[PDB]
Amino acid sequence: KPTLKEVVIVSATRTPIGSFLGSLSLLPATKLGSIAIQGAIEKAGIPKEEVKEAYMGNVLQGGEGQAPTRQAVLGAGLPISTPCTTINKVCASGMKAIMMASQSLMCGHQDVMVAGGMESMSNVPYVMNRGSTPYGGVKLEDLIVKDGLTDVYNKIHMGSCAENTAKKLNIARNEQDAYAINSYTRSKAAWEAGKFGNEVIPVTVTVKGQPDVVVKEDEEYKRVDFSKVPKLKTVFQKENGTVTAANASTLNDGAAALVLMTADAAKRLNVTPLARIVAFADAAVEPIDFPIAPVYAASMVLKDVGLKKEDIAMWEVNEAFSLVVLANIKMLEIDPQKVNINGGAVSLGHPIGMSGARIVGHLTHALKQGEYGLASICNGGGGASAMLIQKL
Amino acid sequence: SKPTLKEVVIVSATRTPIGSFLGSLSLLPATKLGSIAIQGAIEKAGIPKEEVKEAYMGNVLQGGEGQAPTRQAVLGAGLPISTPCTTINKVCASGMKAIMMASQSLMCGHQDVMVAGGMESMSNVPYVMNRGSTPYGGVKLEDLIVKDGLTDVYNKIHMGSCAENTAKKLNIARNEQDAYAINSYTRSKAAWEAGKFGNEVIPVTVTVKGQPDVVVKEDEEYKRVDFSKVPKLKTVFQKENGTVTAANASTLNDGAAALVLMTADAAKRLNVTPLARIVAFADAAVEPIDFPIAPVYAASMVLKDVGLKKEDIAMWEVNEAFSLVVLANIKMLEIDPQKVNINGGAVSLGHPIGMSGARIVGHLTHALKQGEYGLASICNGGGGASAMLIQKL
Amino acid sequence: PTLKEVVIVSATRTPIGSFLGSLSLLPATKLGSIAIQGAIEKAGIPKEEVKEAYMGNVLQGGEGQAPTRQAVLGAGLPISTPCTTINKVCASGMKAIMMASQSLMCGHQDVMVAGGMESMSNVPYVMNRGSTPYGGVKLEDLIVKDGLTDVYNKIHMGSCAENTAKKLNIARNEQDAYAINSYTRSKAAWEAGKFGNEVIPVTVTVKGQPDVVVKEDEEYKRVDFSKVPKLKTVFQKENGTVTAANASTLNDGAAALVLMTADAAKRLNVTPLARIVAFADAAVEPIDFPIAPVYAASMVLKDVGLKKEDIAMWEVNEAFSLVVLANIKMLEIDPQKVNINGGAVSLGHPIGMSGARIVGHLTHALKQGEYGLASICNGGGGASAMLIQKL
Amino acid sequence: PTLKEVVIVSATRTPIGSFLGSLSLLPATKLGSIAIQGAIEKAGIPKEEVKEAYMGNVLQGGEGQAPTRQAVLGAGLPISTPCTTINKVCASGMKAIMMASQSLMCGHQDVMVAGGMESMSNVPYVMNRGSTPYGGVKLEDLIVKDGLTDVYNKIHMGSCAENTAKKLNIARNEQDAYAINSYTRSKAAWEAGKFGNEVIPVTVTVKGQPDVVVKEDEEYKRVDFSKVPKLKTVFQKENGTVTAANASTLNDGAAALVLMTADAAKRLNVTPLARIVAFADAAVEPIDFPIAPVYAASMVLKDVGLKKEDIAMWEVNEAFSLVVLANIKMLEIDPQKVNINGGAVSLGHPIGMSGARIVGHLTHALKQGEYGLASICNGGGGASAMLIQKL
Ligand SMILES: [Cl-]
Ligand SMILES: [Cl-]
Ligand SMILES: [Cl-]
Ligand SMILES: [Cl-]
Ligand SMILES: [K+]
Ligand SMILES: [K+]
Ligand SMILES: [K+]
Ligand SMILES: [K+]
Repeated sequence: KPTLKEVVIVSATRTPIGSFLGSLSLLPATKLGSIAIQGAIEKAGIPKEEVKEAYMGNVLQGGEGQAPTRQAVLGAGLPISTPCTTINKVCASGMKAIMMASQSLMCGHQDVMVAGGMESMSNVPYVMNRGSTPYGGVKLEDLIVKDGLTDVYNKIHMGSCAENTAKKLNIARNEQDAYAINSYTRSKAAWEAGKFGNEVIPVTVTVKGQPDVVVKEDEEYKRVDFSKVPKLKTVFQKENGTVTAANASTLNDGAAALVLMTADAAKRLNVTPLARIVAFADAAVEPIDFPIAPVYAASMVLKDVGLKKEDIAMWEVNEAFSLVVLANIKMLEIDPQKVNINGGAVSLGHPIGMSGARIVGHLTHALKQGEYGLASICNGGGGASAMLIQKL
Repeated sequence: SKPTLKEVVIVSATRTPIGSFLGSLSLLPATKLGSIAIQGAIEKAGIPKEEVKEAYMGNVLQGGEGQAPTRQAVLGAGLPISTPCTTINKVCASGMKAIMMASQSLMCGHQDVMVAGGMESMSNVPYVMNRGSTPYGGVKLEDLIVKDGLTDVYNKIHMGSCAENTAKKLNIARNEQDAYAINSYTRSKAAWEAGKFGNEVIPVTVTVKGQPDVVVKEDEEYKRVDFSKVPKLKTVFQKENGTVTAANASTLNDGAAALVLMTADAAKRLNVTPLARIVAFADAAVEPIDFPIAPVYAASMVLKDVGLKKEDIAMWEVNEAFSLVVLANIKMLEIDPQKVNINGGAVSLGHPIGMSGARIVGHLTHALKQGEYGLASICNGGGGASAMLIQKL
Repeated sequence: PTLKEVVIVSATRTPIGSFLGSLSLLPATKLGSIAIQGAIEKAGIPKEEVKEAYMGNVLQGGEGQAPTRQAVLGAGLPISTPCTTINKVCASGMKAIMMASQSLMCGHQDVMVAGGMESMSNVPYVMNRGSTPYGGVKLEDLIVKDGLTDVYNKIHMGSCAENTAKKLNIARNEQDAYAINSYTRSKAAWEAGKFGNEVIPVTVTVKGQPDVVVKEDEEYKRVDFSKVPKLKTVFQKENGTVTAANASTLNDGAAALVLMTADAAKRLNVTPLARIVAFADAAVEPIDFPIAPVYAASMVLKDVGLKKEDIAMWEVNEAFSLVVLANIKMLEIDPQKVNINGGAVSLGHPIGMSGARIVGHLTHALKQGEYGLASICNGGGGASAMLIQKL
Repeated sequence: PTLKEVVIVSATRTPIGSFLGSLSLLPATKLGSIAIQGAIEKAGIPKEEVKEAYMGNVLQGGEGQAPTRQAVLGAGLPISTPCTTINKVCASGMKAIMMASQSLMCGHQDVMVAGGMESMSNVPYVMNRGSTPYGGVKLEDLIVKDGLTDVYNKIHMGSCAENTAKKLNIARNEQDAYAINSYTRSKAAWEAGKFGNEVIPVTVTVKGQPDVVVKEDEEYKRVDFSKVPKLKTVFQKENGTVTAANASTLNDGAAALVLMTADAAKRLNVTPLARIVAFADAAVEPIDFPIAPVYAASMVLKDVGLKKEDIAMWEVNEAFSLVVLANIKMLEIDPQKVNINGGAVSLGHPIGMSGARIVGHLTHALKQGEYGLASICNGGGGASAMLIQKL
């Protein structure tokens, strides 16, 4: 069995998450990426020159220009000698980036890296095929819908795949609506309690001839009306539906970044690590059955390390849909009071390439010394990633 | 202290033919070419499809391909639904970077068998229109090949225009570039007529309803040349004192490559004969405009890491993004030209950008003799390069 | 003053090209210049004698500012020539001649050019001004949107024809027989050289290519009679009657006439071809456009006290085979006197041009003393008609 | 038969809305229906008496089949009403009234509606038919391509205007003073209730929100006199004079007039507002469009045998402040008689409508027996002019 370098997280920072066409919509994903990368190096207390390589998750790259990760990195003022790779595992991209960076560090191939995710759904373009215009016209397709939200094999929206799981596991509209209100409640309380003080950095939006706007908290959690929640119409299934706009995640803009290093490099640089990356895994199922893939990924991680579900102090199961979280709670049989305790994607929003990084960053700050955190995240195609960390 | 890692071997390397832009393979999406190459490689390796645990594919222009390009390629090759997939974008270096990242996973003992490679259908890359309000006076529809593929962000100019900068700096003139180009076409033709791609390339059946089937069995781009016209062509990337032409630059193309990678232990367990050993690899980056020299630094890093000398390398694959790039690498490293790009390269064979990094590694795997060392390097937009060293078993 | 008598001095046209075919490289305005220059030449007058110009042109999007001004200046007419572009859909080319005649009748001008032009090959697609809707953006075809869709009923012109086929009991086999007869007559007239004075050749010039001379209508050769009764009914899948073969096609072309008062014709000593006797517009319920030409033609006959039997030649624009059969059925006229040298089903239908072409064709084909009546339906339920007498 | 006398019985218009402003949810044809129905109600005649309709409309792309027919049927006029859409660029609304007057004069109809309509807010973008070129393409704005760019010089109308500014020595400060004058006259006319009989209100209804009643022109309030001299000369960088403030703006609106023969007005017991005396078109070098209205007006005066002093009020369309000043200078007329209640620079310029608006304004503002002269330049180097006398 290989003898590997130990991998630690020294910082984890993110921009606030902006609403679709909302507060951060004038900023390209690469600029949000630059902001999170700069913030994370500042918080790590290290020279920018120490960062050897960068990986960033980013699902909808069309129209962002050549090499998005290179743009974010050079935009953050890191050396032109820094190699860059952009990662796409759909909704899992931000986590898979951290995983792959960890593997490089484990091998001794680099001693310090930046890893995370970025997405500007506000700036995702429409496409027109190459070739000749057909008589009678054409619809130009929305890349959010075509590349981001539509299952290739079933030719249906992610939300309609979720209805499939709602059926099999008997997870009703009222249960999903209750989970959703719970998420919005938890997000608000966390923000009010100042729980994001270290994690989130403000972004100043500048427009020539107009006043500056400082965006210092997540935009999405205030965009709800609890009285309307149970009256909303089910968009992805008109007949016997359970998923709505309120209980599903939303379209958003944001970036997150982590400074990762070997335990050795943390010592050399006289920095105090926050958590240790212990294990991680990918699992896959039938594409339509993506909501349950995180069950299997999580069990793999637990089994690999020889821990039991009860050993986990804090769970982050990405809230792609309220259904997804409930499906995981049911199948794993874990205590819901330990799941997504400070809100999640249903109320905070889902910039798809960054969510995987955000949830790992959140565990890092929220866990108490010695406690174990497990983050898992489903993705388009029938996949999931999961990661176990231990607070230091 | 250095970690103790698993040994990684190449068990098979397989590719589609490379088709010209809007040419013989243009009806097929990148993901389908991926599925063909992936199935090719599995079959050639003689293992059951269920043995492959995970897949990484390079793919630069993913717009309009649909959700999860790599997952599409993998499921379309009939691999299990249990197989995790990730799509890699290091621009021109993507196909090699996929192999490198897969290798690191194997080294860590996180997987025992994986497929890695690259795929690109430049014929099928779309145009984009921005979200929002239509601006008075007009709306632009940008070409994603130009916008995401070939334009340097920082300098706001084409790759070939950046290339002119290195041509200038190292005094590499039009004639040498043209000579290299003709050399590339010559080698390609020779190799194809000699049957040197007999175990490397698998043929493609193109089916159209009503139409007779087309069987594409060889690379398309190398026949598209006229040596007498080469010196006459205009330098399309710079008005004053140009050297880069369509003839001596790589072309836009479609194709896919896939490699089956495993640990030494897994190759024993499955009773397969490994082709090559993956020894070392590196990434380097310089000023974005200076991308032609990045492979020099990456190659040096690899040699220095393994403690080998340039003279120890039996065969070099320096990606022929531009004739210029190969010449500059030959110059700075002072290696023997007769050992470089022996059976052609991207100037004559084509450059489906996400595929090329995987192709050249796959080529060394088949070309090297028992015990020989091969080094492959590749520049990428933004100022980067990847390099890989292998040894034939 | 008293109303002036109006004469046709010349009438000229380009060949009609197929959709994306022989003339597709030329904009409508350029075809217009070609027709206008040819008509002035045939008239035997200086370009400076032309006082004002009206051209029909339905699909003007993307043609640039003032299409008729472009056609006129492109033909080398004086910068002092006022220009107006006319849109009465399919009736545009005839309506331009009617309005110009009215100006001449008033003594407001003495010599004018009038006609029509269309390049359906070059009609663009449109995108709405505003915010791109989530989920996709629709690019509509102006041919379909402005040219061929009825506003009120939300159906294609071909579906309106199906509606008349139902009401008047005009079957598929009857429409197919008419169409084959149109193709047959077009070919016979070309072979007999009957367009030698009407049509002028067009030279298509491409940088680094050899010149191509287009000398004859393209559309009429594009047919297979054995396949006609097998074609799908595209506007109505169940129990349909209208097909691509028996409907008119999308096309490119221009036509132009030189019109004068009787006084100016005498002053300039030209030999007039025909006198303009009378003209009229009629309109009916939008879906019923195929029958509007019946009322328009009846109006002109009544106005001058002539009976249907007094007419030597009828030009009833062949928008669909259905339209001509409906007109013959309602008017009870001799089919052997209708569209004798083919029409739009086999020659094509550049919509803004056809109304002018059919008037011009009568001017060449009628024998001295004979009356010709031209009528043409238009989208929205309209029709125009004109009666001329050969001099 | 002798020429018939033509009278204006009513003249009505919508408010003019700003680009993407108060009326931007309404299609041009809907504004046309509103103005047409208003004009007929004001005339006090049965709607069935209206025999035919012509409407000016420059930017017809994407409005659907037969825009005039849509306006007409949408106003509830009979389906027996023939319809034609007129395009003489900026002159279209006047040219429609002129052409309709010619039909009446000939005795071809006894009652017509004529006017103009434009919704610049709803003008689309175009993409060429064919295969997309490697490297991408710019979808063109039809307002720019078809409305405002001179074909021959390949520059904006605003840049063509600079040529005349240079030639006649009309400086920036003088153009700015004229512009401020127009805004001032517009406000004062609105405050004095001068449009009470001319303008009808429009109610804009949206599902799930309250009605908005648009009762006055929107444009003249969008100004700050202190900023007028600080604006950039956007049509010519060096030695420029034309700005966004001293040029007309992009707007939405429609206007319609009811026209009759004197005999028809007698038969229907209608008291007409004004008599149409004479009209003319002139044309010069396309770049020199601002001076064409001088020649068109002189033609009309010379035709009728009036001197400039005989004219009580002038409407010279304010396409640019530059145009009005060039006209005042060349004709040597009292500026206090010119565009008395504002004009296009401050009220806006829905291009197909303005030529009709200015004739309708004279019809209301003139005192009994007084002569008014309206003139309007158009892209391509044209102008139309019309003389009326108040009854
Ligand atoms: Cl996956
Ligand atoms: Cl890089
Ligand atoms: Cl009509
Ligand atoms: Cl004109
Ligand atoms: K929600
Ligand atoms: K080449
Ligand atoms: K046909
Ligand atoms: K203004």
